[PDB]
Amino acid sequence: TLPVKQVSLSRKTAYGNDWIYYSLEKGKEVSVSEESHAENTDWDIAFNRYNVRTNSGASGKGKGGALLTNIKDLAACTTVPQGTFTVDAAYTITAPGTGFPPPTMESTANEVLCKAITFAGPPPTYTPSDYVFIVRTASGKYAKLKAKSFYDDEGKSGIYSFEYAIQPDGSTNLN
Repeated sequence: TLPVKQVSLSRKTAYGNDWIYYSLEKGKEVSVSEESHAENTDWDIAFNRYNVRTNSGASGKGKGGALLTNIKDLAACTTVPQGTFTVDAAYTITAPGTGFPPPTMESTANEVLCKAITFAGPPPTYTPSDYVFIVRTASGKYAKLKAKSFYDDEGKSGIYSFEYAIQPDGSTNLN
């Protein structure tokens, strides 16, 4: 069976285009300039608050994308289900600065993975999806991924946690 990696991002992001770039293939945060991200295949997924990009569509030149499954157990996801992968397109994010309602800006992100964590409040509550997502990497490999938490170890919000397994052989076999 493929190994399952637990990931907690290294920091909370600012609002605006402060993205943490991650290689699912290599299992690490990667240095990727915001200026050049859309011409850079060193990243598979990227996080700004609980917004998520793939290396696809409006976000990048890769073969990336995402698919929501109706499977809840990562272990029970053994293959990529039938369905069209969603690629990245224009997405509204919180922008830097004072004011309520908060200032926003047009960015790019993935409609499927942006729902991997949902907010309700008060009190401020960040809820990971029960579901497995398929993530397609910049090279087009298939991974199975779940959101875990938006809370640090004190229970304060800002840190995106997830778990995934990646099939390095390029197949849709995710056992």
